[PDB]
Amino acid sequence: CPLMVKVLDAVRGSPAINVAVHVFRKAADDTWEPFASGKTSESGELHGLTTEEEFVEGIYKVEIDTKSYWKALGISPFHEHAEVVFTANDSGPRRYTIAALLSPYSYSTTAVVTNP
Amino acid sequence: CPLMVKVLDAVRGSPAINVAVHVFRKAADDTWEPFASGKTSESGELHGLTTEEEFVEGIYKVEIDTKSYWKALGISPFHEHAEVVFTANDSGPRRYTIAALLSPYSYSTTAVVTN
Amino acid sequence: CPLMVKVLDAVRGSPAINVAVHVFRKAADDTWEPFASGKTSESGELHGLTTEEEFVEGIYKVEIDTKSYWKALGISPFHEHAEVVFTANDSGPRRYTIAALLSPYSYSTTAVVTN
Amino acid sequence: CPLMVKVLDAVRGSPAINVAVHVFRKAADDTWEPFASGKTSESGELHGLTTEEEFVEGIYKVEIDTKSYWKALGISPFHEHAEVVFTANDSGPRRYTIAALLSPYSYSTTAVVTNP
Ligand SMILES: Oc1c(I)cc(-c2nc3cccc(Cl)c3o2)cc1I
Ligand SMILES: Oc1c(I)cc(-c2nc3cccc(Cl)c3o2)cc1I
Repeated sequence: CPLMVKVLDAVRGSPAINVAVHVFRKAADDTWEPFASGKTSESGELHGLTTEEEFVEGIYKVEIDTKSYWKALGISPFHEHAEVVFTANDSGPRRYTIAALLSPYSYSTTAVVTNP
Repeated sequence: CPLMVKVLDAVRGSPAINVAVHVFRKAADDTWEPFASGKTSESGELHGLTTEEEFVEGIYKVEIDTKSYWKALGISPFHEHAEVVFTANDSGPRRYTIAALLSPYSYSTTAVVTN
Repeated sequence: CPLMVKVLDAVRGSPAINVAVHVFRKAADDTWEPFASGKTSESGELHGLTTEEEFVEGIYKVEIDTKSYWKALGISPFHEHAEVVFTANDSGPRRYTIAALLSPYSYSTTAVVTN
Repeated sequence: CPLMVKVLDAVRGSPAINVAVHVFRKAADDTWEPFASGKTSESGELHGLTTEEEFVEGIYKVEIDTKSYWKALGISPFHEHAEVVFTANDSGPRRYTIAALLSPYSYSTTAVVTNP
């Protein structure tokens, strides 16, 4: 699995479950093309977005639908979404974990990048 | 001043100076139109981006050019930029400060919304 | 003013007001001796804790009473407090700002060290 | 496993390996008593600190030796350590993950708390 996402909730001290995530890849014509999407599991994790073959070099955007998450919990949050934009596989194939820690008016994100 | 940005460096423990910041407002066709930009000051702050009259309700995006900042420091970054996207609302407090704390492979952002 | 503290609330998007803050300096016997304290202001800031003459090199601890803050808001917190422990050094910049961004089950802290 | 720690490095985008961690429990006499210690693995994780039987209610301090970590990487960091202090098992037994994301002049921490 070369691209996985993990989302945590800093209010409840839990995984952030059922969070929608959309991944896009920047095209030759400089638009964002749909790449993959899914929702986080009970563990806050989203696996199985892509494959090593399909996940070629490029600029990727991971959009995490944080606003829907908070509204379902009764909270009107600040952000529309959290977006993580990065170049992938520029130094050969890597495995990427995109982590995000959510609060109503804040988020933090980090990457864990490993060499297969 | 209804919209301020503050950028800090978690590696050096300092303001993040000379970081380019672009603000966009979402148009009716759902594209992003340029709205304001500047470079952070010696204190990591960017003031004067807009005015109360111009900063009407809507969806805005603040894009912070983190990659160029790290590159200037000789350090390999992960992200192309940090994007903060939010709705401006007239119901709440009048002043938005968008703060970002930068590391090469990570950033944290918060909003401080006051009167 | 060589030591400032700023505390922000990641739930409300605001300064964290009326948060108790205690500073301690590590003694030769390795116990913590009280040094300064106060409550954050309406802007989430606490100034005037010490002076340049008093703030000599050594190990200091800044304890932020996060639990009482959340309790006052009716929200169950995880931590008893947030502790920031560091060495003050004369070689570097003169002004330390300890910033903390608070959530019920999480906090982030950074140092901004300037002239 | 009722108490585990995970440490990540926000400079390198990797686990924080070989990080020393000391856990203390507040005694009846209000001192900090040693409870358990270990080091993070290649995955940035520390498991096996304690057992469900031993991990009774109390106030616990997890001290993560961040300064040694950064100095080994050639960096002179701000903090002496990162300390996470919390009451455990007050609403019955729980499993706790203490996560920390490290930078030279900053850290973030969160808890993931689950009911067995
Ligand atoms: O004036 C200030 C403002 I506004 C914000 C910060 C701040 N400290 C942070 C620590 C972690 C994450 C984030 Cl976003 C943070 O923002 C500090 C100062 I000084
Ligand atoms: O398995 C994981 C666990 I548990 C925690 C995180 C985590 N990502 C963070 C980003 C910012 C701040 C903090 Cl404390 C974070 O904690 C990541 C993974 I992968």
